[PDB]
Amino acid sequence: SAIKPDMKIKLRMEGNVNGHHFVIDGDGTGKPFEGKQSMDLEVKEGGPLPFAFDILTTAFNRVFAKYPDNIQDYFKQSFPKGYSWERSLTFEDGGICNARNDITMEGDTFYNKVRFYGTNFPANGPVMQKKTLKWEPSTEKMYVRDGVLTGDVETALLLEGNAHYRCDFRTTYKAKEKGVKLPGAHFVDHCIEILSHDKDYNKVKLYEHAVAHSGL
Repeated sequence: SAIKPDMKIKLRMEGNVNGHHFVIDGDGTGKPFEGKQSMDLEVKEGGPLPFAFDILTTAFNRVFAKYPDNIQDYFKQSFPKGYSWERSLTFEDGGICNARNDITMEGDTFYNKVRFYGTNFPANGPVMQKKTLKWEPSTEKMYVRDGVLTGDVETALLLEGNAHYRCDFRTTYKAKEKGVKLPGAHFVDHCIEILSHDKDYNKVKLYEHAVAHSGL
């Protein structure tokens, strides 16, 4: 199998949020068949970021999701050539982001070319004031829309003060190889965590656990 039980992760994100430019590198490992990954992230340009690091973290690969035999694993079947995704994030106070990842594999390593653009965040809102604590665990609803594998999440960031900040996002996923069969509709349960950080989140250790299921 192109995909090993233990794989490395290399990533560079470039982007702009409310006009603030940044570049962030990532280097990690994961267990594709266990649905688990961690990575060290380092801000290389634009630090200290003037917005909540949390809005970025889902953009830092559904190959790291535990799929049962009874669901088609579109992501593992996309390798070795790889796949891309495009995501829209809509926040309840009008903030909007668009992100993309082009994912390839070179030997034991997944390479990730990540772009993240955000705009229309209110200056006084929890993103630009850095009031976020974490994403809540979520369920991604996977289905096919207009011939394209689509995943929808309705979720929230926990804020300081027992308040939540709602976000909906929609991801479209496309294998590079023509002919990779679309899966049936299913769920992917996710939990993403910042395990550690430095003062201004110039350095972050990020973890994700994801499991695909049919709801039973």
